[PDB]
Amino acid sequence: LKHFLNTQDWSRAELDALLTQAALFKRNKLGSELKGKSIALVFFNPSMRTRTSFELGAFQLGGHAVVLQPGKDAWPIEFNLGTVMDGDTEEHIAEVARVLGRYVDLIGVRAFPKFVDWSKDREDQVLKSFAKYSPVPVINMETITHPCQELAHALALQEHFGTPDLRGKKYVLTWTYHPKPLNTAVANSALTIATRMGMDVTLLCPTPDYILDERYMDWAAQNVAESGGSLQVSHDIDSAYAGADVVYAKSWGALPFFGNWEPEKPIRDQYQHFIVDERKMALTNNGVFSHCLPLRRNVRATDAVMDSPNCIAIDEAENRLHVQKAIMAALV
Amino acid sequence: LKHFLNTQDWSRAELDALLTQAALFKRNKLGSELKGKSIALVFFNPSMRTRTSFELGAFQLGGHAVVLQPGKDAWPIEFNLGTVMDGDTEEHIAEVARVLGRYVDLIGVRAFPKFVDWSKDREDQVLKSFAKYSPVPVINMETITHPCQELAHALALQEHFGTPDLRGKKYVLTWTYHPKPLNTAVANSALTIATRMGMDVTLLCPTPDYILDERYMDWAAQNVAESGGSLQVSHDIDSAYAGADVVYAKSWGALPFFGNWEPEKPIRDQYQHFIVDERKMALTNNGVFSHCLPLRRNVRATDAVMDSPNCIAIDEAENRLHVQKAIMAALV
Amino acid sequence: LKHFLNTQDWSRAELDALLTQAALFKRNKLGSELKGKSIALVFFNPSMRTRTSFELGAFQLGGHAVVLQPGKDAWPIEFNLGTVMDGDTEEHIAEVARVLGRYVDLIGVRAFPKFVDWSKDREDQVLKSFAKYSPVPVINMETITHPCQELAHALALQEHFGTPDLRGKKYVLTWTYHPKPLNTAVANSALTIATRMGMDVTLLCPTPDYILDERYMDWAAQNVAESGGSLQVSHDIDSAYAGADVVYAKSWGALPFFGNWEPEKPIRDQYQHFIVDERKMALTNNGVFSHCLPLRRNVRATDAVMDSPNCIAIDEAENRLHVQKAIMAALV
Ligand SMILES: CC(=O)N[C@@H](CCCNC(=O)CP(=O)(O)O)C(=O)O
Ligand SMILES: CC(=O)N[C@@H](CCCNC(=O)CP(=O)(O)O)C(=O)O
Ligand SMILES: CC(=O)N[C@@H](CCCNC(=O)CP(=O)(O)O)C(=O)O
Repeated sequence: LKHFLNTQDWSRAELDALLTQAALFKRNKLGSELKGKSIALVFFNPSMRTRTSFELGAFQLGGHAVVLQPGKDAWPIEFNLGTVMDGDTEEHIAEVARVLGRYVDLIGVRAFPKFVDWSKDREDQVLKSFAKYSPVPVINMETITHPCQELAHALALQEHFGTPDLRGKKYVLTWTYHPKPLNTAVANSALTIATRMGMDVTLLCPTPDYILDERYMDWAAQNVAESGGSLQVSHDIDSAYAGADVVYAKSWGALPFFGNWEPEKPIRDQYQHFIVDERKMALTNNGVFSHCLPLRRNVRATDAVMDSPNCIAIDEAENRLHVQKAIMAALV
Repeated sequence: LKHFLNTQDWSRAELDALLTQAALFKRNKLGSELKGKSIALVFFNPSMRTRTSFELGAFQLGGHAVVLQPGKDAWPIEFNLGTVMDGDTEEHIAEVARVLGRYVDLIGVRAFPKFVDWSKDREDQVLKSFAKYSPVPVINMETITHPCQELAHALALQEHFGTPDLRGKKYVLTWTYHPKPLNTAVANSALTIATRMGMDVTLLCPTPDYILDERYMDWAAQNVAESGGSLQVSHDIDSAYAGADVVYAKSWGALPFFGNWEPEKPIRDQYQHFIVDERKMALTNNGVFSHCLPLRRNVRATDAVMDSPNCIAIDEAENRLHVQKAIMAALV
Repeated sequence: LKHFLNTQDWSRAELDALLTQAALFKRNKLGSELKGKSIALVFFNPSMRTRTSFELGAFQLGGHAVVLQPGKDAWPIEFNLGTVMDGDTEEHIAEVARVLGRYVDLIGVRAFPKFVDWSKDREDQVLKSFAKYSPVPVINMETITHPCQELAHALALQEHFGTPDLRGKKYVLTWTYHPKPLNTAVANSALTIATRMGMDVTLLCPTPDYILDERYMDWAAQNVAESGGSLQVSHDIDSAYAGADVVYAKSWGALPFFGNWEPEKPIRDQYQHFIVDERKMALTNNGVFSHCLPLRRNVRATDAVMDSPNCIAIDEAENRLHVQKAIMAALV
């Protein structure tokens, strides 16, 4: 049984086929690939684009999406095995995934880490549990990685540059400020897809403490050897932006401080100048800027940058709809 | 780009066409005006009729409605420009409206005032923000006015009286009691549509403090000159009901007390006798009674009045479905 | 007007026809029995299977389900008549049921008791109110009984045993442990359907205090006389399980303690050995085990029992989808 948990799990040819099918769906949105079929969108966290894009995608392909929010409308779920369920959880993922598998043809799942034990979070327990117990294909709607975002992002870049081949492009994945620590998922995914596409990647962050988990630094290195790009880490803004073709921002809490954010607060606070602004973008090679959204204006990026014609965030968000339809069509 | 934010923005001919298309849809509910199309119903406040009627309306016309509740499932939204988004809001309406515009063909929005600063509330910021940034038509699902309710109400009256022409009808918009201050939206809308239809309107309220915002008193005066009706303010129940053909109730907090309800409480409390009862209705010319709902029984109106054959509240509620389908069909 | 509030309200022939139509729908899931029609699923409590199965069922038959949660998205509802609605409720069920009846073709309702006054809860006020005021058929999605679960359960048993006739089967309805008191609905329903099918039923519970309401003990006795089975009460585990063909578990709070759970806690706590385990199941005649779900593992039943091939809980859950489609098709 094939799932869509991470692009890293798929061959380059399969990924290229997904991207191409996404372009096709963008030209002909209505279809019958999911006629009479359904998908359960299980949300453990908030969402606007993902929920809307998946729900509409199913509809446009003749299918139906059932939106579930455990703890809100559905029952809270337990993921640990062999435990005595006398706590807050009502049922085990084993029964939930099996039951859903008797109803729907696909299951999507969104579950951000709890930001208390990166050791536990990095295990991707929720997503892995669904993939293990479900009799139907499972789709990552974002946990510790965000593969659907990766493809939407990649398609947006290919469209912007007018070609599927992005080799030779300088790509800057930049950390950005926020008072609270956020999920590294999007950052981990960008690093993964940028290198899998063979671009020259630079991970720009305030200090070595903000470097991404080794799992993703390794996927990147492996992808660079495979695609012909390159990986690099930097803590110097100007040399990072200089001549860049793409600038992708995202805010995340330093991994080494998971479960102890009190001391890392004064650290990130001295780096709010990492905000993407005109001065920085002016240093690029007329580079494009994008963000996964939601984006806090004048925090992650200034109003001026968001409204400039070089911002393709809206295009990337639109593409979530098209690439996800390709994913659902491939798995069904 | 044409939106449906207020009936006052549309010509009389366009409104008549909407009402007529609504009557047509009431006779043939299934259609294909929205085949393959979608609408995002963004709710910032509770709703039963609006959500249900819009969702079903889209379905019956071959479309699909995506129900969103910022702060509940979707991310909280920021509407002020140039602000540093380091508060509770996650994204700006600029990105939300643009993103949604890449997914759906229409956007509906519901957002009641906060009852703290009528000066701010009366600006209709949320609705105006959507209308400004959205690339697709926007529909008011109730903010400070309730245009969809206006049409459902107008159609119900036309059906009850057996004619599209309501000139010559005595219409009583009456304030009613409630311990807490409520939105004037429905009252503002009734005053607007009753006068646009050319009826003889009387705004019955406890004191001058309960008079509606000047914006709507002005729309009314302008509508009276245009339609041939008349506007009048009264604080005397008996002379108001006498010979009335229509009695429409609604409870609202006095505008002059927005942000300071402590002192206006003892004021409204001495007027709970404004409740619509049999004694009052008996004074009318076998007049019909209606309310937008939800309605608190034996508070806004007595059980006897709600169950009498002259109560057309259920018919008006049904019409929300039909007039909204006409609105969606016209904007698409 | 015919509703589906309890199987006890339907003749045996009608129930057999429902079960048969459910089997047909299980073989051909797509149909047009609800083409262009809709159902309002009103949830006053959490749900995963019911919401998902009803929503998908409507879709597969060409219809559309509108999911409503009073107090969450829809307005809170009042069920008492003649009261002065100046409390938490916004509208009366009279208007809600009538309005919904102008929109949808069917109404489903879920509302668990409040566990404070079994005398009040046992009146099934919510369900009865909907059935009284609604102009369209009403479906019990679980209140104090769970008729949709009854049919899913019955179909699962008929499929397991390879025959529609279950007479001669030893059926054990067993109480199971949980720190908090739960609804007897599922237990009341199992007792009802097991006896209506003519099986030899044994209600196994810790003490006479855990015996089900007399209303259901009476339905059972009446059903036994009609179907040829038998009813029995027991507080001895071993003699209950011995030679049993079916074991159905469920946890519920002792009725005599509604509104005073402090003293009944130490009582149930000495009976957590009622948990369904291998030792108990080994005593049966290779009996099948099932539960309505959600199920707390290693509390209601052990991991080993849930994962054994004799557990048909997943099949029963799947059947909720099929029997409900038969119910909707029959009522429409
Ligand atoms: C603040 C916050 O927690 N943000 C998330 C955004 C995830 C990417 N964004 C999306 O997938 C779009 P939508 O479906 O609308 O959420 C994060 O940091 O991972
Ligand atoms: C108490 C309260 O806040 N009431 C609202 C009702 C609005 C009119 N009613 C509707 O649009 C119907 P539905 O979609 O079910 O809300 C108000 O006073 O403006
Ligand atoms: C713990 C709890 O309160 N449980 C409920 C389960 C009802 C049966 N179960 C269902 O109908 C399945 P779903 O639609 O997913 O809830 C009870 O005890 O009655």
